[PDB]
Amino acid sequence: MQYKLILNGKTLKGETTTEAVDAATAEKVFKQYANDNGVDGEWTYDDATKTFTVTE
Repeated sequence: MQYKLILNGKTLKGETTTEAVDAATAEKVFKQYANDNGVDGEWTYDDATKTFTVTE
């Protein structure tokens, strides 16, 4: 499934996508990516457009 990520951090914003099977896998991928980008905040999920938003 095509999963989207919205980085809404005070010092890092943007949007990216990944081909992930399950929501858990998608969140794991984005979790590693975001955390490696230094963005660890609140994680919101929208099931309409398959989008995770990280609020920092």
